[PDB]
Amino acid sequence: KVFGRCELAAAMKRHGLDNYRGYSLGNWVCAAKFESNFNTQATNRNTDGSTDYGILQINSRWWCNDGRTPGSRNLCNIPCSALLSSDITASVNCAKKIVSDGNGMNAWVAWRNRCKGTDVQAWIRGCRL
Ligand SMILES: [Cl-]
Ligand code: NA
Repeated sequence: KVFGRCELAAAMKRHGLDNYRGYSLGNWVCAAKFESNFNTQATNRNTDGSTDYGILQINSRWWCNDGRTPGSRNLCNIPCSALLSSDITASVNCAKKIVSDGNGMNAWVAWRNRCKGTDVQAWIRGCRL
């Protein structure tokens, strides 16, 4: 599914991401925009042979099992395919473990390069929440 901007903001707020570990809703919407273009079915292969999955491009090296990333961990205890669903629940629950691990949202390269230190409130402007 390809989410609209306000539609995704509303789904993320319902799932407890607004100000989760101090990150306002704008931060999560901006990250999803530059990571996946709001497409739950986005996949991208890394040079090390791991793969990034879903709306927040969660990496098979640490977070999910895809059966083809030898010697990787499965720290969210899910198949990577569960992260491609039109229901964002699994992506959201795994994202909360990632942002809690000590590096905050710096775990998402596109957040660090394209969202951090910008006016992120602009991403939720005009939405009914
Ligand atoms: Cl932080
Ligand atoms: Na893995």
